[PDB]
Amino acid sequence: MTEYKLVVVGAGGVGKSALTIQLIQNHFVDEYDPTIEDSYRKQVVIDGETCLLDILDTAGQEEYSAMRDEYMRTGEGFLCVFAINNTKSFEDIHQYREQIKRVKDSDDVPMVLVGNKCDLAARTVESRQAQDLARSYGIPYIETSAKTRQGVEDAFYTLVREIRQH
Amino acid sequence: MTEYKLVVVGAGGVGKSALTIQLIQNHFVDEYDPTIEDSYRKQVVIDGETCLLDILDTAGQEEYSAMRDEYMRTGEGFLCVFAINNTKSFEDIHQYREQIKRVKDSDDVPMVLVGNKCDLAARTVESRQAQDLARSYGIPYIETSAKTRQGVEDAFYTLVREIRQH
Amino acid sequence: MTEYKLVVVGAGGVGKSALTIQLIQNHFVDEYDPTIEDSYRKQVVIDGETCLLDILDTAGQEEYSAMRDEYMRTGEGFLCVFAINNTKSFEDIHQYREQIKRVKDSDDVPMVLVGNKCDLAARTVESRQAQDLARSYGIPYIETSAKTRQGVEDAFYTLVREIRQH
Amino acid sequence: MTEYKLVVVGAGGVGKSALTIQLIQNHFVDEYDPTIEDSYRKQVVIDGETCLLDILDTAGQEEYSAMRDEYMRTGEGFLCVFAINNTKSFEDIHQYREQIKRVKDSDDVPMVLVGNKCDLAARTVESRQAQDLARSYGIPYIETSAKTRQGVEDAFYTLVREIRQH
Amino acid sequence: MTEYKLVVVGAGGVGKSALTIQLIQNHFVDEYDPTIEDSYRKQVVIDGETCLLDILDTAGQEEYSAMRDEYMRTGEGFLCVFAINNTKSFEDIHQYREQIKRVKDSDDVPMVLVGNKCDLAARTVESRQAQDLARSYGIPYIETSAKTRQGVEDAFYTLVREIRQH
Amino acid sequence: MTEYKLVVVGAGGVGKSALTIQLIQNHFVDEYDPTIEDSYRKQVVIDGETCLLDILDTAGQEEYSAMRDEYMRTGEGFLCVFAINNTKSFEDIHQYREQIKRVKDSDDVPMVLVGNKCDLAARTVESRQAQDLARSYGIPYIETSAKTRQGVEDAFYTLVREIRQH
Ligand SMILES: Nc1nc2c(ncn2[C@@H]2O[C@H](COP(=O)(O)OP(=O)(O)NP(=O)(O)O)[C@@H](O)[C@H]2O)c(=O)[nH]1
Ligand SMILES: Nc1nc2c(ncn2[C@@H]2O[C@H](COP(=O)(O)OP(=O)(O)NP(=O)(O)O)[C@@H](O)[C@H]2O)c(=O)[nH]1
Ligand SMILES: Nc1nc2c(ncn2[C@@H]2O[C@H](COP(=O)(O)OP(=O)(O)NP(=O)(O)O)[C@@H](O)[C@H]2O)c(=O)[nH]1
Ligand SMILES: Nc1nc2c(ncn2[C@@H]2O[C@H](COP(=O)(O)OP(=O)(O)NP(=O)(O)O)[C@@H](O)[C@H]2O)c(=O)[nH]1
Ligand SMILES: Nc1nc2c(ncn2[C@@H]2O[C@H](COP(=O)(O)OP(=O)(O)NP(=O)(O)O)[C@@H](O)[C@H]2O)c(=O)[nH]1
Ligand SMILES: Nc1nc2c(ncn2[C@@H]2O[C@H](COP(=O)(O)OP(=O)(O)NP(=O)(O)O)[C@@H](O)[C@H]2O)c(=O)[nH]1
Ligand SMILES: [Ca+2]
Ligand SMILES: [Ca+2]
Ligand SMILES: [Ca+2]
Ligand SMILES: [Ca+2]
Ligand SMILES: [Ca+2]
Ligand SMILES: [Ca+2]
Ligand SMILES: [Ca+2]
Ligand SMILES: [Ca+2]
Ligand SMILES: [Ca+2]
Ligand SMILES: [Mg+2]
Ligand SMILES: [Mg+2]
Ligand SMILES: [Mg+2]
Ligand SMILES: [Mg+2]
Ligand SMILES: [Mg+2]
Ligand SMILES: [Mg+2]
Ligand SMILES: [Mg+2]
Ligand SMILES: [Mg+2]
Ligand SMILES: [Mg+2]
Ligand SMILES: [Mg+2]
Ligand SMILES: [Mg+2]
Ligand SMILES: [Mg+2]
Repeated sequence: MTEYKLVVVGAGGVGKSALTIQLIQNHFVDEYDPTIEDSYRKQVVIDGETCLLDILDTAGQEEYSAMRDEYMRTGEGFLCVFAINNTKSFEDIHQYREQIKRVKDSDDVPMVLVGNKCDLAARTVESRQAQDLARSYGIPYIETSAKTRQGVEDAFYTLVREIRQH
Repeated sequence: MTEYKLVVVGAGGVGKSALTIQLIQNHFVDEYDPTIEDSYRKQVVIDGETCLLDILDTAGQEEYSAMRDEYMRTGEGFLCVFAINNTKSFEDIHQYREQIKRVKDSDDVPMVLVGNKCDLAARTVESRQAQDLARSYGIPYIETSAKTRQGVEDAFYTLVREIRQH
Repeated sequence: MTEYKLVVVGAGGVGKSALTIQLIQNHFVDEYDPTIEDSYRKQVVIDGETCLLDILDTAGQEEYSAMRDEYMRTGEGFLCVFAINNTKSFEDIHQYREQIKRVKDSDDVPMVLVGNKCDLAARTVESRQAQDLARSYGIPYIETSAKTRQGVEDAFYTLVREIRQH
Repeated sequence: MTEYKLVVVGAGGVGKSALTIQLIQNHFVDEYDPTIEDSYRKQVVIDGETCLLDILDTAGQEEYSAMRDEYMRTGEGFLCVFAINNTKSFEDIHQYREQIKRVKDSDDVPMVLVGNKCDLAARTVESRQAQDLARSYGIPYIETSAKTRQGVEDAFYTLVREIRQH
Repeated sequence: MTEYKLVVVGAGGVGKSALTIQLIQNHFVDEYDPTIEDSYRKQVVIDGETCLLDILDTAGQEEYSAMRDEYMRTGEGFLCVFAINNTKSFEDIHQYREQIKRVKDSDDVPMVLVGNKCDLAARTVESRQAQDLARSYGIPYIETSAKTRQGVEDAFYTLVREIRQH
Repeated sequence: MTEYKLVVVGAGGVGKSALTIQLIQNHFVDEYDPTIEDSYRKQVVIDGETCLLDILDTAGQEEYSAMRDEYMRTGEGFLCVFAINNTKSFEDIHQYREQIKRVKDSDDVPMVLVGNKCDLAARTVESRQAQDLARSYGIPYIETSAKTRQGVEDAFYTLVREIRQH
């Protein structure tokens, strides 16, 4: 059984925890409790391979972000999450990518760009803009909703498929 | 490092998930999303011993309870949870204990009786009544609030201390 | 290398130990020493797979049967043995199956029904009667002689082949 | 948990198997079935240490002795067994010790000399004669009966205590 | 058995390989063959603890230094080596420390400053100057000669003792 | 990942260490420092299989040869090395083969005969003479130079290919 260590990063409130909990526990967390550092483990079959996902759900609030770098350092692949109704969270992605490069000491780290909250209509980040950012990084862009489950499995399983290309 | 497998059982809505999430993630879940079967892992030091807790959070809703027995079978100790404002959940404890005895094939299984929601004032189960039930089973009774954290560490760590007496 | 944990159960004197010793050590035990709980381990190739058999030989005498359930609980597949010259041992099978279901908490446990001592002529259980019992359980019936080796490998290897269908 | 690999060697018929079976299974084998190569495993507490004994019961009959050296090579300590009513088996000990030295490539191998069948009265090897042989090898001499259990635990546990001095 | 991963870094020609080979193989390498990336493993008892040292001997020549950072990243403690007859190698230490901080993402990494070639008399780095540098980093300074063995065990074992304080 | 334990034996000065260091570290050791007992480990892909080579470089000088047999005992395959400009080292091979047979207690041990220093012209052992010796042992003969790298990978990888035929 193969183990994949995935790390979910991005600004406070973008839905990192809700995405992870939807994937692992199959329900939507409606309330907002800021995360420090939480981990989840689940055995799943992905493309015919039985494997063990260890998912680290990290803090996006600056106040709660103590030692986040020590956690990010352990990851094999990163979901870089912004919310499509939060322009600042999209602009912040650059800084999370720089932190990832820093903690892995590599310019070649498996990553997927995720635009979450796609069930909401106050979109300020258009798909094409995010596609362009992801293209500049050489990674896929996927839209998700932790509320409806749209794209959730695809985002996480795509990250595993990116780690496998590394 | 020693591993302890703990299983949290009890009627729907009594606060099994909220207790587990408060212990592992240090926040209170205010909303009610019924659980199927979720697991959590955390390394903690308990009485000077570094150990790994694997906590299984089980379904209390009959509808979601498919295969709960297959999960309970793996446990080394059980938190049997009722809510102090839910007389039926207290009366139900007998049936959870019988299920535990069934799946472990033993009359001697480490267990703690937990009266949760002790922050609420619509108490219908008095402390002495629960103490008496626990005494009949030869186990401790502890009151908790997942909301205020009262008793939460004590309940889980007491269960580890009971497993160590086995 | 795959490990299969096999458990041999059945009434006192039916030949559980003699079957196990013939398989593992290639000789026939002529004397009768009642078993408490013995274990055997052997690496064998079964259908091209190298694997490790752990065989638990259990007590059939009521007097020696203390804690048999604790041993049966660990098994992945069960040989349920009666002797073809012992009608009572055949009638007892029902009770061993019920115990297996109890300790595994499943109605779907890999099992093979074994009619031992087929080298003897005081047959009181006819093949068709045992075939019918096994059919009702959804399992194979195989006749063996620990004395001549007839059916011995087939019985144990069939049990492995049943575990593989589970 | 510490593992000790013990090997039992000596002439055909001296009681190697009966000693091993008495230790592991707590009964006396009255019949004589010559051994090829059999192994037994048991967890036991010896002087407060929980450990795993792997006991190899070897062939003493020349006819069955094919590849015995390949088995002896793996052992950490050896019980060198003769029978007190079989002078030839005592005279043969020299050759088993030479084989042990050969397969371990050492003149310093943990060993115990065992005079078995001490329940029988046709003694042709007197205690003092065996004590002298053991003294020349720098090892203990212990008398045993697989039939009455006299000395059986002492012989095997003494061998573990000799391995611990190595 | 505890494993310590040690990494030896410093300018080309300062004696990293000679130090490591003297420790592990007990001879002095007189010739100069520039290293790419070599590893050594040895079980040793240090202060009563049996442990496994994995020592990574890295390139100091810029030409051979491809991917050195990927190797340094794995280390638990670093020997930062300069030669006492090579002022430039001492001035270079700052840059190796910065690289270590970079690859470990920490300002608190176990390290020892080593002034090698102390058997030579063309000293251009005085002890006090190196002591001052080490003091500024909060680490020990030790002088060594790979040729005479002076200080060699002390340097490596001191690094283990620093890792144990971390 | 498969592990192969290789042991390099032969007379003092024939180039055992130089061969091993050329394979593992890709440089030529020009000086002569007699070996006691050194070990090297490297992960390599051989015929599409990722594996771990553990190479034991042994003493050829009689003075340094204490306990060489204890080291040789652990090996899965042996490189038996002589130098093509050292007739005595070739005549000595017989004795190393006898020692190998002794420590492995087998007449069937994976081995390759290696004629090293083939870059030198003072040849006193002709290829055909060594081919004949190897033929009598049922093993390959390969010529090497640790100085030029000729045959070095072939010798070690051939030994792995011989172990795989065992
Ligand atoms: N409509 C909608 N709301 C969402 C979605 N994902 C998250 N939310 C909501 O957004 C809020 C924040 O979600 P959360 O997952 O806690 O965010 P986070 O990124 O983990 N925050 P932090 O970094 O502070 O831990 C919650 O109220 C949650 O319900 C989504 O896809 N759609
Ligand atoms: N005031 C208060 N509310 C609590 C406490 N524990 C849980 N609750 C609330 O009770 C509801 C049910 O909690 P939850 O933990 O989901 O219950 P559960 O036992 O896991 N239910 P299920 O068996 O269906 O999974 C939630 O609204 C939660 O906030 C507590 O200690 N105090
Ligand atoms: N003729 C014949 N005798 C057999 C056969 N199998 C066992 N026996 C004999 O039946 C007796 C009991 O055998 P044994 O294997 O000890 O039975 P068991 O089922 O292990 N008994 P227990 O439950 O008390 O341990 C012995 O005398 C043995 O030789 C067989 O196939 N044929
Ligand atoms: N009276 C008595 N008989 C014994 C004792 N130990 C063994 N025997 C008997 O001696 C015979 C041979 O015993 P066994 O253990 O098979 O000998 P072995 O050394 O294992 N023989 P092999 O080398 O051929 O496998 C059996 O009949 C057994 O009952 C003992 O302590 N006392
Ligand atoms: N006198 C003396 N010479 C030394 C000492 N240590 C190393 N040398 C010599 O200095 C030269 C370089 O040594 P080496 O260990 O190869 O250096 P390095 O730091 O590993 N070099 P690189 O970074 O290129 O691999 C060799 O000629 C070696 O003998 C020492 O303590 N004293
Ligand atoms: N020209 C040449 N010299 C070689 C070759 N292999 C080794 N040498 C030289 O021969 C000497 C001895 O080499 P070394 O590898 O130390 O031999 P060894 O067999 O390991 N000796 P020991 O048994 O004492 O450890 C060194 O000077 C080395 O450079 C080779 O292929 N060609
Ligand atoms: Ca919800
Ligand atoms: Ca970094
Ligand atoms: Ca909350
Ligand atoms: Ca017999
Ligand atoms: Ca049961
Ligand atoms: Ca008997
Ligand atoms: Ca030998
Ligand atoms: Ca030298
Ligand atoms: Ca060189
Ligand atoms: Mg969060
Ligand atoms: Mg816009
Ligand atoms: Mg729940
Ligand atoms: Mg009341
Ligand atoms: Mg039996
Ligand atoms: Mg009838
Ligand atoms: Mg025997
Ligand atoms: Mg006499
Ligand atoms: Mg070097
Ligand atoms: Mg100066
Ligand atoms: Mg050498
Ligand atoms: Mg000639």
